[PDB]
Amino acid sequence: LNNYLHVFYYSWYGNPQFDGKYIHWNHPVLEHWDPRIAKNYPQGRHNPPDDIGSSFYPELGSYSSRDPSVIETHMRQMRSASIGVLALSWYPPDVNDENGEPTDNLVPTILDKAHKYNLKVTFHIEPYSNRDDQNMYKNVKYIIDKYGNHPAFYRYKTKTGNALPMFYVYDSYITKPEKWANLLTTSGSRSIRNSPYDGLFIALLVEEKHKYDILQSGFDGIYTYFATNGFTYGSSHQNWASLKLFCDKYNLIFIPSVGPGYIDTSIRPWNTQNTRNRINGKYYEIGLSAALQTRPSLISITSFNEWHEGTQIEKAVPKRTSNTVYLDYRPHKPGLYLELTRKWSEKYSKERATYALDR
Ligand SMILES: OC[C@H]1CNC[C@@H](O[C@H]2O[C@H](CO)[C@@H](O)[C@H](O)[C@H]2O)[C@@H]1O
Ligand SMILES: [Mg+2]
Repeated sequence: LNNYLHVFYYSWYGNPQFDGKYIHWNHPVLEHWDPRIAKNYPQGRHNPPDDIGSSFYPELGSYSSRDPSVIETHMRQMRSASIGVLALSWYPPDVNDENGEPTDNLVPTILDKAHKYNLKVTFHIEPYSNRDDQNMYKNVKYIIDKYGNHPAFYRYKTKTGNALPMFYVYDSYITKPEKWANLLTTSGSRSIRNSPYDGLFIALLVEEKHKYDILQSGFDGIYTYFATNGFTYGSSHQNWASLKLFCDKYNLIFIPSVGPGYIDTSIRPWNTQNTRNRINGKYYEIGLSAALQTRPSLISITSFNEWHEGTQIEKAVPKRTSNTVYLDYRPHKPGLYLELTRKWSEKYSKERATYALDR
């Protein structure tokens, strides 16, 4: 199991039988800012199980994230990909993404099932409304108190024998560096540094200039998230050498995010510019190759199951309806991306075993 390979995991899917209603599979078509443009594209909620908010179709169907057999299947697939860690998309209790329901209540179950398969769970902190240094303090404290003692709780284990929680902070750049500094510099007014609630906070870098904001904020690392090559400075693998150099100079953990492709036009039908064909696995292999070449401390995978954005490595199957041919992994198997991940994970694990100064 590669504990240096993390995958972004989503637990926001629901269906009538486990949740009382569809959740996320019935995603609305997101309106283009200009309504003159939006009126020429599809509108309304998708109607599962045959019409879902994805360009692909899952082997598990329009599944529920709180179905314990669904959680087991996922853990199996990640383990067989030899991914050691899932970075769980997280909103505070009673809070949710704008298209979903609360998910914190499911964390205990996900941890238990992760333990069953010797996987670890870290936290991908989403941009909840009014998120700032003060409530981040409370949420970090909450996460660590509530889940820190579970044996599947992820800690980056340094060779010195210390073990640090990790937090990926999505759209971290929305909050000012001076506000982050309160929480993440040693002498910040509400510093968690050197406290029992200390950890490794990874910031999202979009634009090159965010490098400098990230330093000022006191983050421990950077990740790039987006699966589309060319969409941002960070998501363009041609810039990963430079980010790596920068991170080395400033003692930051560089965590490139690699995806198998991208397509979100079932919910953002205006966003065809960012669509990337999977090329039967070659897009993913180029991404993985590009990441390995930088010799990174960790690699993140976008994503296990972000089905809306077509970045999932979860098993997908052919499906055709009266008006739709879903994308799929033909001519390969539903497990193609799991198998390609296992291949490159083993490469990474071997090569990473020769990075160390002590050899
Ligand atoms: O986890 C970080 C990031 C990944 N991309 C999707 C982001 O959520 C947003 O978009 C999805 C659809 O792709 C919506 O369902 C969510 O409501 C929205 O917040 C997510 O934050
Ligand atoms: Mg060091």
